[PDB]
Amino acid sequence: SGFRKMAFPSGKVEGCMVQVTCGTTTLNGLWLDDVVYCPRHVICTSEDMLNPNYEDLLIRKSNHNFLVQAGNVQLRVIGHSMQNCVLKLKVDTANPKTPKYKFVRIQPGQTFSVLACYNGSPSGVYQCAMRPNFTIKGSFLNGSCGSVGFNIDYDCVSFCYMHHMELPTGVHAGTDLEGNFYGPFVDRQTAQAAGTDTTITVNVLAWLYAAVINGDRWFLNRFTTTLNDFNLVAMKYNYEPLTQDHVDILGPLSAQTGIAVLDMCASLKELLQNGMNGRTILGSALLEDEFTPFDVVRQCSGVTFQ
Amino acid sequence: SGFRKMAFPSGKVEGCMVQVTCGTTTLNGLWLDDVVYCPRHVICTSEDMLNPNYEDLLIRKSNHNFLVQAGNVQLRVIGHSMQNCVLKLKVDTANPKTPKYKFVRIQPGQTFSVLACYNGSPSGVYQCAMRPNFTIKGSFLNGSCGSVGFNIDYDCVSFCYMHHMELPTGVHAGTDLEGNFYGPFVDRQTAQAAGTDTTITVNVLAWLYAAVINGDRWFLNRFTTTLNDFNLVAMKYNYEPLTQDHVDILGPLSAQTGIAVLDMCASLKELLQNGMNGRTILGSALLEDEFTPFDVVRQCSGVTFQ
Ligand SMILES: *CC(=O)[C@H](C[C@@H]1CCNC1=O)NC(=O)[C@H](CC1CCCCC1)NC(=O)[C@@H](NC(=O)OCc1ccccc1)[C@@H](C)OC(C)(C)C
Ligand SMILES: *CC(=O)[C@H](C[C@@H]1CCNC1=O)NC(=O)[C@H](CC1CCCCC1)NC(=O)[C@@H](NC(=O)OCc1ccccc1)[C@@H](C)OC(C)(C)C
Repeated sequence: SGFRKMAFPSGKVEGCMVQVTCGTTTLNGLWLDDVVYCPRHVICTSEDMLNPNYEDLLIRKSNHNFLVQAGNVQLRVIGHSMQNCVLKLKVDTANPKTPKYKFVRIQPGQTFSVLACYNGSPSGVYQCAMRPNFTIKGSFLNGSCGSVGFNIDYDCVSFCYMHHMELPTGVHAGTDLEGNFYGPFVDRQTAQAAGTDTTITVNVLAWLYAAVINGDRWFLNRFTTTLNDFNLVAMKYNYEPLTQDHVDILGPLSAQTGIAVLDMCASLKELLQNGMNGRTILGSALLEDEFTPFDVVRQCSGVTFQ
Repeated sequence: SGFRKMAFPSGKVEGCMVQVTCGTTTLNGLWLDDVVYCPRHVICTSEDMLNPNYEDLLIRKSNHNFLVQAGNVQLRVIGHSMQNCVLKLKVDTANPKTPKYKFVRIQPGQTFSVLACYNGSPSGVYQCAMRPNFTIKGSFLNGSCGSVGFNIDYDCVSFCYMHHMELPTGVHAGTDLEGNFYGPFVDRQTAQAAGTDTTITVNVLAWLYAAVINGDRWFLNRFTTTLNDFNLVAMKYNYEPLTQDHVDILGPLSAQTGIAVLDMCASLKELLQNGMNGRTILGSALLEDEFTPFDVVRQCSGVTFQ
């Protein structure tokens, strides 16, 4: 029993974090085999951030311009290349702590753990979702760029996020591990803004199932609804449209609790129309949307990693 | 910017988790140097749980009755002893991954990270507080006992919790790493209940300071209050009394934001008396009480560990 915003164990990723210094700029890097991945704006100076041409900035650098430190050990850079907005520093030593891993670009709505890091040293771990507007609501200070987001499946670390910048509303923007930003953002310090966000409907529904699995039924009702009539109310409350795909994904949770997906939708509709009336669900007074259907099954059933 | 319920990086503790099997009972253990710590009820059978005498149960066991597995490696038990409600299995191999560590018994109100584990394999990490009634609101399934709670200071892991049982309200009870339960609970399956809980006042105040550090001021007011007049309203809303000690602890946060502690108390009083009126604080529609003053400073300033 109980339900918490749970992150994956972070040890496999802690063994990969390093410090990268070039010029006056220091940030975090990810050391896998003999390559260190980090944000390309590490080559920018205090006047290079307004509108840089990174190809032209990179051709002017030598390998010895990059200081890479793993613990109290200098790593030696023997090559470099730019891929999109990430820089790849080839070093002469393979990381002995390299886990099994993949690079994956996730869809909005999916969740991951963030290992926040400063100067190559892990600071803390928390769970995030990619919002529909391709920002993440993180917790990041100066010097956190290069920290990564990840999922773990059995023994394999699927890296999905590298942190780059903060936007004026206090939300955060970054790339996949191949240097492609999530969303329309670019790595220069010109005016950019998040864009309007929406609530991740399928996730709110998964979390209502988590509540039922854990003992709450107070929000259920005897009604049902059709997908279209649901989506009509969802649109009004700035919720994402629920697709037939989302319905099928909620299949296992529906079958374990015996509440049909559209019946749970009728419950959400009533919660949206009437509020929660001073009641809470799983310790929350808001409809929570940063648990996927997979997250709920994982935590309400006990899946481990090795 | 941003504020998240952040756990400590869990790698140092993942390297210590093991599986302990005796009879038909399997749970998690903590391997530090050449000792494995685990809950003593691992020696209980399906009819030993009603009212066991553990001393009498333990004298009847031999070393070879205990199967300890670290990864795919059998560890050999060469001795055993009971300390309060924890069993200490001396094994012939020191754990090479033993971090620097301490065993500490924490006060109600303090927070820690929990590495939830099944069969010696980490499942996830989340942040918890010791509630005033000496339970924790965890996320735990069958087979999670022996999972530990911890804090990290620089390089040192301060272990403070080992999980033992769930209580009928869905909250959780366990011991410090020397086998002493938090609260009045005992490790047998007779009727026990949590006892009424209260809100951790000093922590709610620390979290209001986190909100101000991060940009919100909407809940502030021009009023002040005295400690006694505050505590008079706090008592009505089932809040813990705020002591002069709590006031001093909130000193750094008060000085960094320029809001006197008693002025922030006057703000909390108004929030308690009037509710939040459909507004949120740091993404929450409830007054959050599982961040200590230390937690806020750590996350709003960037303290790392190595
Ligand atoms: C890499 C890092 O460690 C930091 C981490 C951020 C600082 C505070 N929280 C963070 O997540 N990243 C930066 O400071 C980053 C620097 C690079 C250098 C140039 C190429 C990309 C950014 N800058 C920002 O995050 C910056 N955001 C920003 O400029 O957004 C575009 C913009 C510009 C003007 C108006 C609107 C939008 C931050 C520091 O600036 C604000 C004011 C948005 C917080
Ligand atoms: C060690 C474990 O892996 C599990 C973990 C719990 C199971 C579900 N969530 C958990 O945190 N621990 C137990 O199952 C534990 C077994 C030991 C064996 C005897 C010595 C101490 C307990 N049992 C419980 O947690 C049990 N709680 C319980 O008996 O509380 C006392 C009580 C008895 C009767 C009435 C009221 C209170 C759970 C499994 O039983 C309830 C119904 C309270 C969930």
